[PDB]
Amino acid sequence: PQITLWQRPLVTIKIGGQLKEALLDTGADDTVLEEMNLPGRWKPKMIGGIGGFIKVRQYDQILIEICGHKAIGTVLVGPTPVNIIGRNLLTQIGCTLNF
Amino acid sequence: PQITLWQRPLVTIKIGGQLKEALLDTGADDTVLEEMNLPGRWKPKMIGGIGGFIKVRQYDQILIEICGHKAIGTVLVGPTPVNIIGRNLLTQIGCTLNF
Ligand SMILES: COC(=O)N[C@H](C(=O)NCCC[C@@H]1CNCCO1)C(c1ccccc1)c1ccccc1
Ligand SMILES: [Cl-]
Ligand SMILES: [Cl-]
Ligand SMILES: [Cl-]
Repeated sequence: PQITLWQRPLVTIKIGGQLKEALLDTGADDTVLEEMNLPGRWKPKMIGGIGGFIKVRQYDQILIEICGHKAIGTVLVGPTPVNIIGRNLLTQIGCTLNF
Repeated sequence: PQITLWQRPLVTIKIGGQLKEALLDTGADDTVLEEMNLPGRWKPKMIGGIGGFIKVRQYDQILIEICGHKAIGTVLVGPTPVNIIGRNLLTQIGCTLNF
């Protein structure tokens, strides 16, 4: 699809048996989701943006479905104010910026 | 042009006659640049990021060129980790997300 930027680019995602709303974010290196349970081992990480840093749990090889496209990658879980789909998963669905 | 997301979508911008590097960020409602001098009056604005909120200076009707595309709009100045081109200016240059 072609997603305009007149509004925030929010999409429905499917992850760990849950349906969540998330923002397609080209400015984010990583995918960051609000607190939720995920399977497997995890490692702590600090991620920073505007306002400073937050502590998150890093889960690897997580299956996530975005607009019918199945993608696998690292998902960060923590106290983010908005669910973000970062470049690590956008590349997997073939997402590009065009102008 | 078409920009893939395997690397950060950093582009050259021109503002106040000077070249700077900025990130095309579909996850940002607004354009936020590192400390610099801009003409005229400014208004206060609070913007929220992954780590919390920051105070910035809002300047309106500012000429800014992005990849050679001329835009005139709102530019925020403050303590950002990187210069960010947000949706307010991405819409002016006809930028969309595609997959
Ligand atoms: C070590 O890598 C980083 O620290 N990466 C930062 C990152 O990906 N942060 C995740 C949230 C970004 C989202 C972006 N959209 C709004 C919600 O916040 C990243 C950064 C890039 C270039 C230079 C320094 C920083 C960035 C980018 C934008 C704003 C703030 C920070
Ligand atoms: Cl990944
Ligand atoms: Cl590709
Ligand atoms: Cl604007």
